[PDB]
Amino acid sequence: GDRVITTSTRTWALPTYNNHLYKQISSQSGASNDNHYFGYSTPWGYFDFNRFHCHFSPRDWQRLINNNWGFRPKRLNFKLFNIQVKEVTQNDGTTTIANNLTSTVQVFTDSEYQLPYVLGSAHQGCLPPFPADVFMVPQYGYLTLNNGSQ
Amino acid sequence: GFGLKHPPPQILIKNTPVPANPSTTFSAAKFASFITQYSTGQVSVEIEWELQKENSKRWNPEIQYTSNYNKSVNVDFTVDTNGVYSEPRPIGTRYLTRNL
Amino acid sequence: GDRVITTSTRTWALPTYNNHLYKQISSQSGASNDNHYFGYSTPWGYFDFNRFHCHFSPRDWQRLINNNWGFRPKRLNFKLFNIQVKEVTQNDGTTTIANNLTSTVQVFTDSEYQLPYVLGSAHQGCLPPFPADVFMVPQYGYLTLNNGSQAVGRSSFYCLEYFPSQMLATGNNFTFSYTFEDVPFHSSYAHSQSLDRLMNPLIDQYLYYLSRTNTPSGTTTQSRLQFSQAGASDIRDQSRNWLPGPCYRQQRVSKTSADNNNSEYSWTGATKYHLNGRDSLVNPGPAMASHKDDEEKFFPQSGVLIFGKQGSEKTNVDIEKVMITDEEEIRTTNPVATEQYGSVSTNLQRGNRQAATADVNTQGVLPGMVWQDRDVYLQGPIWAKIPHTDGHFHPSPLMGGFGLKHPPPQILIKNTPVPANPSTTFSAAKFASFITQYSTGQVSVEIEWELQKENSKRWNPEIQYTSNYNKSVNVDFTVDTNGVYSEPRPIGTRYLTRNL
Amino acid sequence: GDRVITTSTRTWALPTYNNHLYKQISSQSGASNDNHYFGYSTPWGYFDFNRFHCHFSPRDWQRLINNNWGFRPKRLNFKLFNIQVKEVTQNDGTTTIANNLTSTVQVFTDSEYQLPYVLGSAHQGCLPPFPADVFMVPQYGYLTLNNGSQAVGRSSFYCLEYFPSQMLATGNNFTFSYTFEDVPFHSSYAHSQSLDRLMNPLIDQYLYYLSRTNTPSGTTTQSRLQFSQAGASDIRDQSRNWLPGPCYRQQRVSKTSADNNNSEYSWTGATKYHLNGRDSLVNPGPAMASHKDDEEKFFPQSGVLIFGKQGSEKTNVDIEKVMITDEEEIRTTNPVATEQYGSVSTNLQRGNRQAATADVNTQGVLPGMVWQDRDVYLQGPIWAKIPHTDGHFHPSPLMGGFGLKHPPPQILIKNTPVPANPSTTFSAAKFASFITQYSTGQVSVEIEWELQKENSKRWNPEIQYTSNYNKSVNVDFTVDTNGVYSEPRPIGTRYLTRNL
Repeated sequence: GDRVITTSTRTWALPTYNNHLYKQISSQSGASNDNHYFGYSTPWGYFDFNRFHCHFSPRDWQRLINNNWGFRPKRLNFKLFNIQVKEVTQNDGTTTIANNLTSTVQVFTDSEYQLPYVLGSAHQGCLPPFPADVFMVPQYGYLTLNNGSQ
Repeated sequence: GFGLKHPPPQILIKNTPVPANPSTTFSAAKFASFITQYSTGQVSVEIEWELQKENSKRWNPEIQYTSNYNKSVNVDFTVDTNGVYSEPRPIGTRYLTRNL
Repeated sequence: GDRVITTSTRTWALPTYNNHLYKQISSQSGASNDNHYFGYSTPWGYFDFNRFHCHFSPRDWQRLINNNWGFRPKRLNFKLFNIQVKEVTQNDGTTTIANNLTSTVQVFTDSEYQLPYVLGSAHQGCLPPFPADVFMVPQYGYLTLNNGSQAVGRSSFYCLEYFPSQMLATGNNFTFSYTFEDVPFHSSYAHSQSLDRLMNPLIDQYLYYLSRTNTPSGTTTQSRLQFSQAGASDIRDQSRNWLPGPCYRQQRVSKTSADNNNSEYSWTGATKYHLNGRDSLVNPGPAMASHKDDEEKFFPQSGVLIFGKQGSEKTNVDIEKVMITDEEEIRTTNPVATEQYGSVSTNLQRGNRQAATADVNTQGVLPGMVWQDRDVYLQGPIWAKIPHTDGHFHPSPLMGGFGLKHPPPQILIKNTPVPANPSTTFSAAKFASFITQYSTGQVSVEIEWELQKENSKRWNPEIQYTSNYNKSVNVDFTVDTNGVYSEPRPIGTRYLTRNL
Repeated sequence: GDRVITTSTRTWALPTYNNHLYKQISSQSGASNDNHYFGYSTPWGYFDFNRFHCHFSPRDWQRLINNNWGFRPKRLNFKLFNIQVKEVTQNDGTTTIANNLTSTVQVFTDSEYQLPYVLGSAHQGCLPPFPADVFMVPQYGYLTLNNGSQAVGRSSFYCLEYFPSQMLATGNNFTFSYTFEDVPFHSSYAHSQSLDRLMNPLIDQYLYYLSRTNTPSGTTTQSRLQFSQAGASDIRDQSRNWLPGPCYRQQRVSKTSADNNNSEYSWTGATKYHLNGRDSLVNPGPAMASHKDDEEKFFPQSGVLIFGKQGSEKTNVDIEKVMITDEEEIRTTNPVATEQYGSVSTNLQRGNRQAATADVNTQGVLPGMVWQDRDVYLQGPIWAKIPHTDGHFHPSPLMGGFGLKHPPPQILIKNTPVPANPSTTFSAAKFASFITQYSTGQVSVEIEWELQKENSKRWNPEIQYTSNYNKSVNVDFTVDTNGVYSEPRPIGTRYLTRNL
């Protein structure tokens, strides 16, 4: 009554990123002095749910706008299900997807924010608006100080 | 949105690299080959919102947000006939009126 | 949270009615045999709060429409304050109002309904829309059986003074809490899907309607009878479980003056039920759908209760000064008022004679038949008294609102007559003179509504009721610069959507 | 003893529907204004068990018809077994089915009926009659309001994925026990005596119908009005308490191709209700009696739900390949569909003008009126959802079965989409590729029926339902030598006799 709880459940696919190896990435050095970035690309993917339309169906959003003067997000609960690791063996043109029970995926949560946060910048890759869709996890990377490309 | 000193920690996920057919003899260099693979499925996230209830004693009927009566080929926010969900317009968060 | 309580407080003025004496009142005997009334006029006034806009501010009404699917009025609490009796002494042109503490006004409440109820007929004199106004109590009267102007034999007149009543002086007040016994939740939801389409396209039924009665052979049509199976290709022939609601057909009339015929059909063409030898127009109708989809101009001659924009004389008024309601939300489960309910086979096939079919203009109830009741507008009455009879069907009244076997008793109020300067010598005749006086002030009524909360899991943003962005000289529902409150348009009670 | 429990277990296969993505689906805009649908197609499948022949083996059905007068479905228990998800990898022409333990299918149950119900419309895809068969789950879709092909404003689409649903992997199973809230016992009995004869011959009534209006005098007919007393001599004029059930008249059509007219009246001549500006055939009808006694050839164009013999194409099929039901058991309390309900006096007598009478083609309900509902055939649906509306009359649906305010929630099942080989670099667009897969096996549903035991003290041996002595190439209800189960004829639910 006083509080609304919005549960959303989406299917995701995490590809292998950067061939399992870090890379620094830089400007092409044709860019103007105003745009240069030295930061690194990372094999890790992350989940960005910070959109509204992720959580609220347009109805529940409508229902949320005009019936009350304000809202704040008290509590967050988050979990993954049914992780399954497909291993593709590509010979000739045959994709030949195959599943294996042994291989594992490893998930890390920040707790204390050691890493650069890299959200709220409104990057794509958020959980898609409409729940029937399945989304590709987004790449993770970050930038640091730079003088030109260096 | 909401400025947060402590924001929800972004979780980072990576599928564990599985090497592919190591050479019989030993080699010190790291593996340049791997089993190409990906993992998938089922993120579930829910957030518990507070709501400050509206009590507005104005006599005048207040503005709301509503879809139009007019018929159309595709309803706003309705998935198109090809299966592509669509959002026609952004929805501002404030349609209510409160005396300053 | 689950229930909303609306308190309204209005100031009233009760004049002296009929010089403190009953009168019968009749037709002028120039009227047609169809309109005659024998009933009585009564010194008593009564309070009619049965309007919606009495209780709900347009906001709270808006807030009530589109946040929930239904509401019913559980509990009623009612009381008067600050009764004060002014006694006017009129000499020359001077009005010379004067107040007196002694004189009393006497209030009577029905409890058991001995008297004719005389509400829910949507008479004027209800508590005004806008609380700043002060309203004149309305007169009380009632009608009985009549043959022409004369009263036949069964006409009873019930003389309200005889009933026990508690008198009220200045500094007295009285409450009575009345509880609505029950009623189904009014339906605040329009349906998302019409009866004719209840069924998914992708799975065709297992039944066979007749598709082709004939087949070509030698260029002459053979009589071979064929069947086919209902599916998404042809939905019209698909079998369905249910039938649309009843239909009592009315006459269409277009808001555009060019389309309507030029003649007076107003009485003749209109639909009417003919009772006790005197025909009566059916104004409210039988809860029919107002207009066929994609029209919004044609409306049934009767059947749409028509509220006037204020400042409109009662004698004759052009289309622009009255606001006409729309039933379009009902097009799903109920036939269009004007459109015929359907077609029915008159005769039987034979080698000699071709089949024929006659339209059914008016259809009663059949089993397995559903209908959605008329909406309750902000200006429409909230209840009506179910007349006490040995039998009735689906008591929800036509005008709108909640049928009640026991409705809130209309309280009747009369200021006590005070005789003026009796002659010194005795006289047997009753007094022909009185102190001219009236009493006034402070009715407070509040009703406790149930609300059936809306949970609609549709993904699509639902229709609401909202005022327009556009600037205007005067805001809708805003009091005009001369101090005259105004309501631009009626507010239907169902803007929400609920799957049938 | 008092109650029978029917357990059925069938194997199912759920294909991937609509490539895991919603689509709206519309008419092709060549269709007539009467048939248009805007509704949506959905990736979810659902289970429709509402048929009778799903639950009852023809024997247990036979055993159920003629040993007792009525039955209602108290309790429902429903569960799935042995869900296994096959993932097909198609290269060259090789199908190369392969199984995986990880992938899951997700099942949703309504509980509260948020979604459009979309059952009881007698769609195909029900659990097949004969348990050895394995059936393809049926697609799920629904329709909403439409103006032509376009969606108007109130059309809602409800996106089933959003609802909380429990996912199922291989080695999981789920039950939900659902209890039918209530319903009157279905009437399994035909009546032993028709309404028109309720009365013993030997004792003539004390009332007087008019016998002769005229009398001979001078060879000219005198106007002297006479009376006579109803008795066994003339039963037609005898007064009776009750009236036959409602009548909505339909068109007769004869199974003999020579009698029927040669022309296409199929759409035009047939009876139809005309709603929201688009007319709709009334296929099922208003539970009318099928054919006048001693006919058994004429049958109403609509009004008799017609099951097809299997192996019949849906596009067009000749009379022989469909089995047509008979309502003849209802001739007692309900008028013949084709026969007009009666006659009604149009005008009034006068010395100048003779009396006249016009037939009433369609009669609504009147007080003191009884009607017997349509029987439930072995192939007919057991329930239908009473549409939620402010009012309805005698909810027993036309198609057949039990009207339920709360019907068993249709469960919706969809196999979880598994994306296929995501591109290495990131892309914001949703996946256009998937692993093609389907899940399968083992639905088990059982429903607990009440039975109203038959005690009929009649001395005469009562009619039962029985197979014929005569030898045949294939026994009725026996699987054919090619492995194709077959049902020869529909089985009416009432062969028992009970005095009215």
